Amino acid sequence: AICSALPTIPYHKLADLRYLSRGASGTVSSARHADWRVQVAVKHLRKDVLREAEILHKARFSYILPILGICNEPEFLGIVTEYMPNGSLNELLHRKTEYPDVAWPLRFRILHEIALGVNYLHNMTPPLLHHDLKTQNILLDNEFHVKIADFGLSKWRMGTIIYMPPENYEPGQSIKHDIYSYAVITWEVLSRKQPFEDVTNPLQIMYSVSQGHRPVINEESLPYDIPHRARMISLIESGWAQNPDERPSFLKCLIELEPVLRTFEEITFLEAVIQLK
Amino acid sequence: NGEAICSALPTIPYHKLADLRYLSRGASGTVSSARHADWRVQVAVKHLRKDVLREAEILHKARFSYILPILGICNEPEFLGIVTEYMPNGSLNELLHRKTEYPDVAWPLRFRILHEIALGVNYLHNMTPPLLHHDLKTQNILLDNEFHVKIADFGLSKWRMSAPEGGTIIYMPPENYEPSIKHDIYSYAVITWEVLSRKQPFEDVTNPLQIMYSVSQGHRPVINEESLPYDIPHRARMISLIESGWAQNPDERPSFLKCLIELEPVLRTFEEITFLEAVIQLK
Ligand SMILES: Cc1ccc(O)cc1Nc1ccnc2ccc(S(C)(=O)=O)cc12
Ligand SMILES: Cc1ccc(O)cc1Nc1ccnc2ccc(S(C)(=O)=O)cc12
Repeated sequence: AICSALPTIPYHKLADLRYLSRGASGTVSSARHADWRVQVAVKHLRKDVLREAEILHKARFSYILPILGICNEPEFLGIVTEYMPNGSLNELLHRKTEYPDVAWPLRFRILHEIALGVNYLHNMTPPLLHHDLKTQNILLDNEFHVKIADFGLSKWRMGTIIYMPPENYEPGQSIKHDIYSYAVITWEVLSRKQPFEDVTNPLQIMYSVSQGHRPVINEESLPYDIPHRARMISLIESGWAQNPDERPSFLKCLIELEPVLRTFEEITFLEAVIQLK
Repeated sequence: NGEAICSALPTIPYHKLADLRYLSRGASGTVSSARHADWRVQVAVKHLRKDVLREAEILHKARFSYILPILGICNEPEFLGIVTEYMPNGSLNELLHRKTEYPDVAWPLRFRILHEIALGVNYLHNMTPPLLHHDLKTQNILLDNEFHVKIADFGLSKWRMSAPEGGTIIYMPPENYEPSIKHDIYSYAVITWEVLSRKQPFEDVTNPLQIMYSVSQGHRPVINEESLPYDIPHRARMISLIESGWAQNPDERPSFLKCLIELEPVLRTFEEITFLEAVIQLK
């Protein structure tokens, strides 16, 4: 019955508070800890801030954003985590002048790590379903390893709608949500395009998706030089299938990815990363 | 501890560990690599009780960026073990002395390693109550896939709240030889000397008891040109740090916090790209 408690952090211990972004679930700032001498990130606004913190603390694993502690004062309320210096997967894929080249090995490693993380969540007792996966929520650490974030909408099994399966928003309203999101993410990673960019109104997307339309798969979106192209397209297509029952579990998904990741020499990952610097 | 939020360490059935491969055998037990059948990640497992379980409780409570991360325990009539993330690059000890396999070990990496160990030990000392490692050595500093530091082996560690404490002779302060908050810093100093020189401390002496005598008198590892070449970045501020940390007097030894404060500017003199370059050089 081994237990660990989340440390409590005094606000006066957070020096150099600098703004990073404003979001639906609060504001994120970077800082340094006065005693530990490390950079941290702080997300400040209540029941919600307390909830995400408990989830990160219970869901700790190699591919989940690691929580360092909580700031629980009458004057200030925040979640403290390690700092992710390389932003989000969304920025890596779409800031093409800042990152003209993103080598395949790193793209596949990112996909593998996201699957590993969600798999772990689904394998907790009770299972945790993220339900808000998107490229903006996949953070990248100092070495470009994945840390899944934003547990605000996650549910214990007991904005943008491009990553949401049709059954969630059909009129008169799931354990197959995360895999749907993963399929859209995979498509996005392998093409560096925004899904449905050509569609100005989100309701037209929602309507198209409910009718079975999905991001386009052809040579312009997914070029023929993509390593293991057939295997990935096939994984993407089953992942976003109309019928949730036909979507694979993350175990199946990982068993498919494994042989692909074995083809890359370990040094090519390091070379892909230094090319970004 | 705040709000009373708690996290439990998962139990892992032994049969969920596939592909067991022997890695090593030491004092505290046998260490093997494996892959978790459900989680699909490589893991390391240390097997042979209240001792094994004690390390698991410490690792689980002392979770931090530079502390070996624990994933769960095996608690079965058949088997008892500690399951952690696997460290693909072994120990700092192997990096420093396996000169054929690692012909060159760039300075920025060395300094990053020194900084991370200090950050790790500093965090431990700042816990409430504080934790003291008592067995810091190069064999207990593990290196991950990108050569970042994970401090391991909390077997001889103690919370701060009569025979001498345990440890490895060469990294042990002299006042702990017979029947203290300044044990770790002494070990750190010997570690620092070892990192900058790539030499065995007290290499000349074949008899470990002679070492204990010498150290008691006042000798320390050799600080000259032969051991610490002149081309060492900040050789002076470093040699200063080594000597104050391994003082004969426990009270003339600095806290980890003060060491950090000195090391930060030194680390800021290295460009980010030089760390990645050092790592690619090792592969
Ligand atoms: C703090 C926090 C808590 C909980 C949670 O779900 C997310 C965060 N956010 C972050 C955590 C660590 N590093 C980050 C780095 C950058 C950004 S960004 C994209 O610029 O907003 C956010 C970060
Ligand atoms: C499992 C464990 C538990 C508790 C603890 O204090 C240490 C370990 N060991 C290890 C953990 C993760 N990676 C390792 C990689 C290599 C080795 S070695 C040097 O070959 O013995 C040991 C490792």
